[PDB]
Amino acid sequence: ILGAILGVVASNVPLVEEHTRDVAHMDPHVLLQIFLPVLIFESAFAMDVHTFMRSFSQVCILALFGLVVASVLTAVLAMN
Amino acid sequence: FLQVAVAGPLWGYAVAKVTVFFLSHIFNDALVEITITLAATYLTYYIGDIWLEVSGVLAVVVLGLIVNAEKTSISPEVEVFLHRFWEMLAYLANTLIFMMVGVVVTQKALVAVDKMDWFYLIILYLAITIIRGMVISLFSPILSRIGYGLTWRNAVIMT
Amino acid sequence: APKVIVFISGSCLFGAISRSLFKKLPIPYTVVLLILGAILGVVASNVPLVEEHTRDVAHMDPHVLLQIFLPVLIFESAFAMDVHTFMRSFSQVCILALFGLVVASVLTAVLAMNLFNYNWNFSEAMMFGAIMSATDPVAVVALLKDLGASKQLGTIIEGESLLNDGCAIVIFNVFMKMVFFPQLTSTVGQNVLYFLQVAVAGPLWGYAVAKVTVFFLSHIFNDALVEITITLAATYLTYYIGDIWLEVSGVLAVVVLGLIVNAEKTSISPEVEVFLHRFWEMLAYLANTLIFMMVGVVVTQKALVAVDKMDWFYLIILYLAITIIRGMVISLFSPILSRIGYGLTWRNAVIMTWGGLRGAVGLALALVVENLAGNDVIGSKFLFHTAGIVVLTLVINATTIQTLLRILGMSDISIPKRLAMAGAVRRIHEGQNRTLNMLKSDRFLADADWDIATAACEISDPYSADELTLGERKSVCPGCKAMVPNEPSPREFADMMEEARLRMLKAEKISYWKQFEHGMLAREALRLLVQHAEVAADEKDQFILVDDLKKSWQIKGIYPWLKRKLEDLISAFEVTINIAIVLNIVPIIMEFQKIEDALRISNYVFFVIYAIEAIVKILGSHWNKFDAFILVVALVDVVKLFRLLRGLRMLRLTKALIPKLILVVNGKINNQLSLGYDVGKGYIIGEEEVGKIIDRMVDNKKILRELKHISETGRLQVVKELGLLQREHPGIAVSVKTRQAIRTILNHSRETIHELQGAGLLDEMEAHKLELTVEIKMKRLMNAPSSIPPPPPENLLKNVSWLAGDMKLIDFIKARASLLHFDYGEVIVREGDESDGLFLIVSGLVKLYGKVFEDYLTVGNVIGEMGVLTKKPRNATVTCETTVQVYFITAEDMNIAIDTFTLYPSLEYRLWRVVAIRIATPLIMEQMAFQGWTQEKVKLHLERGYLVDLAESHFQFNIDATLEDVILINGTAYNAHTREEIRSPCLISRTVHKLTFQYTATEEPRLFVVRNAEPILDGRLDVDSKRSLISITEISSNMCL
Amino acid sequence: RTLNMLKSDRFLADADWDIATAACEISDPYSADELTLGERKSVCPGCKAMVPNEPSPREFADMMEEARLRM
Amino acid sequence: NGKINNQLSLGYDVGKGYIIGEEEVGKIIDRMVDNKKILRELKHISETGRLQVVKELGLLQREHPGIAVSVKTRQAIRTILNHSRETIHELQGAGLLDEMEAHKLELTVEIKMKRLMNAPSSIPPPPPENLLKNVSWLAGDMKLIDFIKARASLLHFDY
Amino acid sequence: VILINGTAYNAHTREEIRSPCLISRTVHKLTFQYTATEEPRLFVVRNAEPILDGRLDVDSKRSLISITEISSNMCL
Ligand SMILES: Nc1ncnc2c1ncn2[C@@H]1O[C@@H]2COP(=O)(O)O[C@H]2[C@H]1O
Repeated sequence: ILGAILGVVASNVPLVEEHTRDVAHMDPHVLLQIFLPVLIFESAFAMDVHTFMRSFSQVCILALFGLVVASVLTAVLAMN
Repeated sequence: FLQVAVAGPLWGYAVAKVTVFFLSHIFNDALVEITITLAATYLTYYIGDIWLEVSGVLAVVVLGLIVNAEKTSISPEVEVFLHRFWEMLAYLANTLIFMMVGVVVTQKALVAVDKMDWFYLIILYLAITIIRGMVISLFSPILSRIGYGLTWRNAVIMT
Repeated sequence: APKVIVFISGSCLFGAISRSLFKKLPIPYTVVLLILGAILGVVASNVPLVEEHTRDVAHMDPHVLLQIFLPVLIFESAFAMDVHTFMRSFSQVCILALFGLVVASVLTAVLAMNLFNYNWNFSEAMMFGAIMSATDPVAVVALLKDLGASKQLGTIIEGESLLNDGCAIVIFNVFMKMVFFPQLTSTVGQNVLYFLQVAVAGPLWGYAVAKVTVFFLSHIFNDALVEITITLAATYLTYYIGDIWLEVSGVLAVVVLGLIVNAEKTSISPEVEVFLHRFWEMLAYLANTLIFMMVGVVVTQKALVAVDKMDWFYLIILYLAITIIRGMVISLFSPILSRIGYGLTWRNAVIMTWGGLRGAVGLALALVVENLAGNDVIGSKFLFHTAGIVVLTLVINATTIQTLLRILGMSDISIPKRLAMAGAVRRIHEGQNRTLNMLKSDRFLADADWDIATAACEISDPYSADELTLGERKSVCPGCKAMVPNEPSPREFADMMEEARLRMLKAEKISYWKQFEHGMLAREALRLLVQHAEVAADEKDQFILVDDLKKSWQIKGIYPWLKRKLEDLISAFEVTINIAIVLNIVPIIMEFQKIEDALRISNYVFFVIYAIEAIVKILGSHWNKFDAFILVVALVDVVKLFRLLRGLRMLRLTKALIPKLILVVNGKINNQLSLGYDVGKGYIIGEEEVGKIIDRMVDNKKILRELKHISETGRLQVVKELGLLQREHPGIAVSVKTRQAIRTILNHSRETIHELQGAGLLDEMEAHKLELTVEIKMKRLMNAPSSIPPPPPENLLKNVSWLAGDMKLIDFIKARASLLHFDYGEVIVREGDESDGLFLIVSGLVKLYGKVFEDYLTVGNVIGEMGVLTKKPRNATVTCETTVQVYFITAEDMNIAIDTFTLYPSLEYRLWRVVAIRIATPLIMEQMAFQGWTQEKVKLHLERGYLVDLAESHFQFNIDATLEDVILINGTAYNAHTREEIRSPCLISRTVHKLTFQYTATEEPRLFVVRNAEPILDGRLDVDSKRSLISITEISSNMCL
Repeated sequence: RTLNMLKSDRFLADADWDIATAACEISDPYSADELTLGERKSVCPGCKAMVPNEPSPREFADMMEEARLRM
Repeated sequence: NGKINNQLSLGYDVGKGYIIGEEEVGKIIDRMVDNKKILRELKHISETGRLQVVKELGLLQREHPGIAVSVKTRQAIRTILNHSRETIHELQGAGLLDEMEAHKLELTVEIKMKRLMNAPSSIPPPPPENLLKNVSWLAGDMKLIDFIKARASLLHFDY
Repeated sequence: VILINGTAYNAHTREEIRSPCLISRTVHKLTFQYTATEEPRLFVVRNAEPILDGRLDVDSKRSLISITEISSNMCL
């Protein structure tokens, strides 16, 4: 909500337009290469790995195959 | 497909073993261990995604799981520092992503939106919840016959 | 695809390799980082992919380099400082850093102009001197902290380095604006205004944002990441807004902000505090590694293409002249710097001269000069000379400063430190041998390879005229190792007196450390106490004097005068009119189109003339008299229209802002009085402990009597001084005593939480929840009212220990009390009068004097309890020192109250419990002194006990194994052996099987026992209305199957 | 116990103890079940219930289950 | 050998935890259990479980000798270093050692613990001559060690 | 106090210590007796016990200077 308020202020005011233009209109690859390693490494590092590996088969089959079939179903839903 | 789905985790495993071996032989300097962890994460993702043309996300997944598995190779003060440091780094990344997303949504994405698009958003939310529930319900006969089966309450909470 | 990630992560890997491989070598890792940067730069000059990466990173913008790397380095230099020792020598560090930096920059500019063949003018040479003068010693500070004493020299060096870096970047920015980026002319008044703006509004902006950051950090509970991001964003926003938006020196702002945040570390949670220390250290390490790698790459790519043998000769002469100039600066300011509280010797001057290590700050300034100069040769010469001076200073000064600290005699380990380390190593070796002998006979770990175990568990001694001094120190001790009877000599008596004084001072230091580690003392009070102890130990055969301790709680200064003046100044409607004041204020800022909407309709008709003057002050002082002056000036209601609002706003806001200044002054007096109270309590508890352990240490009776006499005179003087300090400022003393009481209760509750966690009775998550609760309570205690008003004398009767919960007894005692007012009467209690009632002190400080026991009791202490309970003539004469107000409950009323209220725990039982605790603390403290018990631990162990009801025992008592200590309070008792009934109150010897009390003339001798502390814990709940208040009632832990 | 110790201290004796007891007030975070607790309280006739008796086979089974739970 | 070392360390820790827990719960069972018949039954089943786990751990020692010797050496070094750290904290808290010197000794024992973390996981079993040298009732007396070693008799009982 | 193998008489000598067990803390004194040769061992653990004066000695090369006689039991 605060980002939306700052964005409409930047759409009105030119100095906030300068700041959010230089930052929010960023390159995609630099956005991935900066923000994805931090989030992915913290998600992997905050895990309790003993209880994760004790139920690794169930988590693996659920995440992998449920993600595949949910992506397929969402694609069919979007197309239809 | 073989290159991505195999050499992602293999590259992550290799750099994770190298990082664990490097962290095991460091004594009485915390900052070396913290910078080794940070540079190992960023170099793993960059070299995997760009130089080796492989899935760098699975490499960081495998590297983080192995480093969290071998927490005994890190000193305990460095261990609790690394926990709080990666927590605040993820907090920084989430805050920056949400602020940038709000700015670009109300600057660019909100100029082309109709009442049909809002209706599609509502039906998309309902169908996403229904699809996730159907996925968990269809995989529930498989997921029940493991060492930790799913009840209906756990399935509802996961949905 | 950003190559900056490759260069940053490669620089981190190279820094890790440099730190790991150069642990043992005396060469710093920054020099080999520069060498690796040069190798990477020539590889990039050959190979095009490394050229791509180092082109995208090392050829960076100057302003982004400053705005990224300078706040981190400056904030870590300010935050790693020990701010108490920095502010104790702030004048010397300030004059040395400021004036020595100015004169060294001037001398380096003159040297550059006269020596260098490049035709630099005075502004470019002053930029060169500003870059060269900035010193960043970290290895010197680490070596001075590691090598025992001269910690104050290390703090002087670190504070001078921080202020020198800040002022160097300030004068560098001034002369860089004079040379490169503008060339604009200005008048003398604009130059004066610019100098005033920079050198004043830098620290003022830093102070303002630091106060805002501290106020924001004080009100954050149970989220660390918010505090860490608040610190980081405050630092970066302070530097950016100061440097860019306000056009002010942002470096001094970050210096002031870091010093204030390091000063108020109590507003941060301790886990967040240690995280912030390690996090800012890591950030400064990252910034240093990146700066050194980038500097090496750009030096070997751009700065090394224009360099001659004359330039190398100029580099060598520049290094020699820089060292000579710094030595001349320290020598010329040595007469000024000697006459401070910490003067400089010649060895400290030599260490400070040779400790001028050039760091990453000057390298960053040379980088921004070289990028600002463009294709001109001045930036190349600047970068080459700065890199050469950095390399030479790092290598030569680091290695020869280790050698010079060895040579000058400042690195030798002191004899008591060597003794303590050797004793600790011997104790660790004995404990390891006992653990090894225990483990060799274990069930499981019995067939282990014990040669490898003894090789691995081999922690050794770190330390592996003096002979004559040790010979004297060994001939001064003819102790248990040498059983030769003799008689003392006057030279031998003087040596014994000196040795006894040294042992007393050493044991006082041990007591101060014991107070700190369990926690009664603060850090600064402990530092002051051990400083006074070592000062007394060093000089002139004197003990720790009362005057140097008295300098801590002398509250007088600017703050009590300000408090008195503001309290003389003073004597939701007000909130509403203050809201109206601010709502009028913001139109004045908007005023200073339709002529601004008719000047916002004449300021909303002067806000309907201040809401008809707040309905004429809701139909109503001298404050209101000048408010009526503002009223009639508003009745006059374009210079007058502009002036009236500005005169209205501050004059109306003065009444609001005065009590906030009162609260600020009360907070400053609260801090100073807290320090004074902590120093006084530490000295009193240390003197009590060292008096309880002085009979074992001191053998000669005359020296024992002299030491006991001087110790008890010092103790009585400090006790009387603290009582008068309580009498001086009542509300602030009540606030600091309330804060200390809440902190003590919360610390003991946290100890109970850790005890119940470690005993297994509570799991880890629930113990973590309770620890979160008590930590939130402690941090909310940190931000407390510092001027808590004193309780009424009626409320002091409610919160006594011998009547706390019995409301009917409270009503009876409060109804039949008598508040007397003695003024220097000294006729409270006489030596032999009959008992006529109690005396509950509600004000003032009494003085006890009787059999020779001397003490100064205060508010809360009851006088007359022994005489009233035992029906005997009183013990000691109690006098009045400052207008004591007692609560005289008469003897007949006390007898009626004892006979009346007995269905509860009886009033006689409560009074006997209070006097039993008071008479039983010094006996247990005398017996268990050598086992390592403090007075607070002894009192808390005594508080668990209960008086034995002798009706069931029928005057025959048996000592079981459950009872840990038995103390007879009032009278005699026989036993099974019945050798002699015990005449005096004392602790019962634990060998005695039974006690046989006798019926005599009516005393009924009370005995006090403390049973030792005692996993099923079955409890019963009950459901209530709304099905949310379901709670366990009958916790038993004593059930059947 | 800490409050009763601190009320009779040399220094911290005139503090405002109402504010101290208000601040040091760490409370309980948690503020068919009735029949289950009734069984769990009828299974414990312990030191708070001093009634001599003799065991029953249903009582013996309940005592065995309670002893196993306590172990 | 490292993987078997980790699994055998987990098994030894589980067995030692159960044995020490059964010893403690047998020492505190007289107060908790009032009926003598149930007390005797619980003591009997507790002692049978304790004896079975003790025999299983002895056979586990007999299975892999070098790996068991390595994990017992690691546990012994860790126990001695933990008690030395407790002695350091005791000497610090009693005031006899200042904060910087206690920090130096804590740094030394932490460096020793982290070097213990990277240890040979297949330490060979000591010879039977070396087991006579490191007993508790003859440790330092070299002449007594020589006398007992000269006049010993190594027997080879087989069931 | 734990008597390891044998008997001892009390100062009250109500009944001599029959079995190896924890000798009670209430007993003032023990009177071990000479009998058929066992010589009954009693095991005692004394409670643990700040001046700590020690003597060094300078050796060759003036680097191995170390304290030898840590005593903590001296006179003035
Ligand atoms: N050594 C002491 N310690 C604490 N309080 C004392 C001591 N001596 C006297 N008092 C107090 O001073 C009072 C003087 O008269 P009482 O003997 O009636 O009761 C006495 C106690 O309350």
